[PDB]
Order: sequence, then structure tokens, then C-alpha cells
Amino acid sequence: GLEKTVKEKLSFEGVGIHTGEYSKLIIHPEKEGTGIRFFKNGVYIPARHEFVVHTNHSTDLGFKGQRIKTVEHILSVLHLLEITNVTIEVIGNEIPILDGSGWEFYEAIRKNILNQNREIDYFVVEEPIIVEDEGRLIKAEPSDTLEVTYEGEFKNFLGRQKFTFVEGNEEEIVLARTFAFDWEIEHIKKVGLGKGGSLKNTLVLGKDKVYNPEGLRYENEPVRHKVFDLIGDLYLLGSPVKGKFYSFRGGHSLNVKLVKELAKKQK
Ligand SMILES: O=C(NO)C1(CSc2ccc(Oc3ccc(Cl)cc3)cc2)CCOCC1
Ligand SMILES: [Cl-]
Ligand SMILES: [Cl-]
Ligand SMILES: [Zn+2]
Ligand SMILES: [Zn+2]
Repeated sequence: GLEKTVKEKLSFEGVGIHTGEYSKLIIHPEKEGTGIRFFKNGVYIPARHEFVVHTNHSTDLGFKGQRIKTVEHILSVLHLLEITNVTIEVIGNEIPILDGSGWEFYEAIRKNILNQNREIDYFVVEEPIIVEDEGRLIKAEPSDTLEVTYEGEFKNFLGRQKFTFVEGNEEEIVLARTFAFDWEIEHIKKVGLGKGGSLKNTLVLGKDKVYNPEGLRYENEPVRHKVFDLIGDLYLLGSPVKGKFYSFRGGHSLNVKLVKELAKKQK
């Protein structure tokens, strides 16, 4: 497809799920060859794996003392829409979580796409690779289309679930929300995270219970969300990606490990 930017500046704002602080974003159009980058306090932070500074419970980027938490959801939306040139100006320390999904970003950006003059140079996975960490595994292999499967093995009523995204089915993952298990919330708070988390932006589950009165958006909403997170982390390769991926229990740390291995291989 063609390289794309946005037709005009787009703004979003709200609390961040980890910092609990209110932040604002301004998405700026950019010319061909710019890539996706964040901008904070005069510093440009490219949306690339070299700038990752944290991967426990979110993917965070930094450069020159400026950090931005929780980039995975906005990057996943930009990857799905194949927006390739944009500056995401952040006034604050984290991307707003909004309702926990990519919906508000997706609906706004999709109506404001500007096609540009050259075609995208995709990051094309050249050969099969497997990355692993303590029972968690991610495999990547060649494909002319982006295809991403996530399989979960939950320690509650959900049990085993799998979901596969293929191109054309973007609408099936952009409404799936971030989620948390009630038994894990104390740890998240104790490590200085989850300060903005609530039932308004997170699907919270117990061993048997669903805390959210509105329930699940889909019976497999958590694995749809994990596919969505992986698509955001894959955009840290620095170009939209063509490959077939399978993640068994992967999280941001393993997703970033895969990206760094693929980037090294194809240097
Ligand atoms: O979506 C994600 N990454 O993008 C995950 C974020 S984990 C995460 C867990 C809990 C939090 O705080 C909360 C504190 C209290 C409440 Cl009531 C609600 C939430 C905040 C964050 C989930 C999928 O696995 C990868 C990590
Ligand atoms: Cl941690
Ligand atoms: Cl994680
Ligand atoms: Zn932790
Ligand atoms: Zn997420």
C-alpha cells in the first residue's frame, strides 16, 4: 500500500492507566520517510525497539531523559491502519488509556487518513524463528499478509482460548480492552504501576467472577487484546510488518525480544 499520514492534527486526552495522571496527545502529519515518532519536551523518540526502556505491564519508550509509558495501543492502531509518517506529541508521561481498547484512536484516525506518494517498504519476515522465555513462546514465519495468533492458558474460568487476526479483520481487535486478574492487582500497585486502572478502562476478572457490570465485549476479549498488543509491539520494527506470528502466553517482554531478534537478523 501507499505510505500514509493524517490529513490534519488529531487530539486525544485522558488518564494514563499506569501513572494515573491526565495526559494529552496531538498527532501531527509528516512527510514521506519520517516514520512514526513521539515528541515530548523538545525530544523526538522514534517508535523503534532501540528506544524501549521498560516492558513489564506496558511497553515504554524513552530518549534523552524523556519517557512515554504505554505506547502499545496507539502503535497497534497506527500499524493496523498502515499510517507510516506521523509525530505523536505527548504532553504528559503516558498515552491515555481511554476505554482500554484502540477504538477511539481507530475511529478518529481512520476518517483522517492522507495517502502519500510512495509505497510502503514493509518489514518482511524472511525465515522462521522461535523465541522463548519460561514456558512462553513466540514463533514468526514468512507470509505476504500480517497474520497474528495468540493462545492463552488462563488460571481462571476462561481456561484455554486462541484468536487469530488476519488483514481485513482489524475491527475484530480494536474494541478488545486491556484486562487484569484481581489476584495480580496488589503486585501492580506495589511496583508503582496501575494508578489509573479502574472498571472504566480495564476488564477485571476473578477466579470465577467478572467485575465489570457490562461484562465482556467478546467471550475471548482477553486473547483478542493480546493480539492487539502484539501488533503494537511489532510496529517497533519501524515499518508495517508482513509475517505470520503465533504467541503462546507472550507478553511485552517476549514480544520485544522477538522484535530485537528479527531486526538483528535482517540488519
Ligand atoms: O494491556 C496490557 N498491555 O498493553 C496489559 C496491561 S497489565 C495491567 C494490569 C493492571 C493495571 O492496573 C489496574 C489496576 C487496577 C484496576 Cl481496577 C485495573 C487495572 C494496568 C495494566 C494486559 C495484557 O497483558 C499485557 C499487559
Ligand atoms: Cl514488575
Ligand atoms: Cl506484560
Ligand atoms: Zn510485575
Ligand atoms: Zn494492552
